[PDB]
Amino acid sequence: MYGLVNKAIQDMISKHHGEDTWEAIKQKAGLEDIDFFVGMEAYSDDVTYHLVGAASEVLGKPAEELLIAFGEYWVTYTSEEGYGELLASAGDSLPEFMENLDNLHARVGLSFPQLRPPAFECQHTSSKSMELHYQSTRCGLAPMVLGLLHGLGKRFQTKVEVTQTAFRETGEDHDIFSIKYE
Ligand SMILES: O=C(O)CCCCN(CCc1ccccc1OCc1ccc(CCc2ccccc2)cc1)Cc1ccc(C(=O)O)cc1
Repeated sequence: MYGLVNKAIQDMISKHHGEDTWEAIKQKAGLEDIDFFVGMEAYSDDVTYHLVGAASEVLGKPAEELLIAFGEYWVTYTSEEGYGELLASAGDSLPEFMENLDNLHARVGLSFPQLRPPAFECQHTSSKSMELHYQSTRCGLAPMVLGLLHGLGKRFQTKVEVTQTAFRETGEDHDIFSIKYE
């Protein structure tokens, strides 16, 4: 993924657990060679996976737990590192934000040609609920989506419940979430 993702992981871990832990996690992933991540440079996804994998081992938490937390961090981090207005441009509510997400990524992609954005499809079951279909070129990031959604709830001062109803790992086509929200 683009380096901003890896920069955000670094930032999250460094801030919550200190530099020495991050330096240890960086070493285990086998990325001691990389002196800093370049935010607008495309990396192999394995770099992200290896950082999550190594942080799971070093912190003694599951990777998925870390994905949830990172998903929550991402929404705040990007608002502060040059993406606040773009985020604002996608709306003042969770359902609106999700409807706008495919277009928000179209904007990013002009800038960044190797972007592999996920596809989202909303189906509004009420004015307080929706089912969300999540489709991706990447495997195992559903837990991050769960965090992202909870990041958005926090951003819009909204109570959000998210449950995954279908997983790519029970054989299903794509991930599907059920969402209820204030
Ligand atoms: O892949 C999967 O399954 C999904 C993994 C989730 C990754 N994630 C989900 C976005 C998202 C989802 C839900 C809610 C809020 C969200 O945040 C909105 C938002 C804000 C800011 C930016 C700046 C991007 C940028 C990238 C590079 C340079 C500058 C700017 C992007 C998006 C974004 C992402 C997608 C593809 C790539 C890539 O392909 O690398 C890298 C990152």
